[PDB]
Amino acid sequence: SKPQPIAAANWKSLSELIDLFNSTSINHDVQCVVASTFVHLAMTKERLSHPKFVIAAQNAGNADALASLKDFGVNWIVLGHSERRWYYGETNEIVADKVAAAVASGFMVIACIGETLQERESGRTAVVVLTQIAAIAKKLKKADWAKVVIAYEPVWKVATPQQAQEAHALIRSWVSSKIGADVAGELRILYGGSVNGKNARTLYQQRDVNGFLAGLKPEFVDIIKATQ
Repeated sequence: SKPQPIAAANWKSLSELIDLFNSTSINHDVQCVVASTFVHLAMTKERLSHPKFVIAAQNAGNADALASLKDFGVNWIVLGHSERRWYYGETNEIVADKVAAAVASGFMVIACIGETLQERESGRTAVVVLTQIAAIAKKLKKADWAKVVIAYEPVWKVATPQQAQEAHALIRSWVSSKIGADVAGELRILYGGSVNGKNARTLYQQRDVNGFLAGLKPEFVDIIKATQ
């Protein structure tokens, strides 16, 4: 019914955290991901050895830099996370372009979308979120969607499970309509706010939730276990 879940931790202590993740027996099917800054990438890669985990880069937008990461053995990347948009100035189209370059360079990509508090209050959740994803889809081919993962982050405190499902359902309906129902069915849509052990498990029960993009904290263990 659901595709393979993903549990991803986004860096923004570390040694002790890696030791914990390494000692953790994971008894179900789930791709774990640790996303890391450049300066911490080499340490994480040498210390993290759990075979159900992969290392991810963050925010690379240059082709040579993409090439070096691959050559170094990094195959995943996270792009378009909320602060890149609201602080750093990365427009829908800048994020779209980074996503397409990463795909052409042989990356699996977690691409982030989400609306602000004011967008949500004024009832513009759907137009904003779907405008973000349309910008990404414009630079991809259908076959590229095998390499893409979507994280929904409510930039506005956890979303109720119903609030989170509404937003996930809206995304999957647009993907099914615009890209194909085969693509929609296989796509991982991760929940990107909010998450602790307890609420994670409850959120995972929703029909259109396929995992989490969460913080690099000890509680990540519990969010991995929540993906069933």
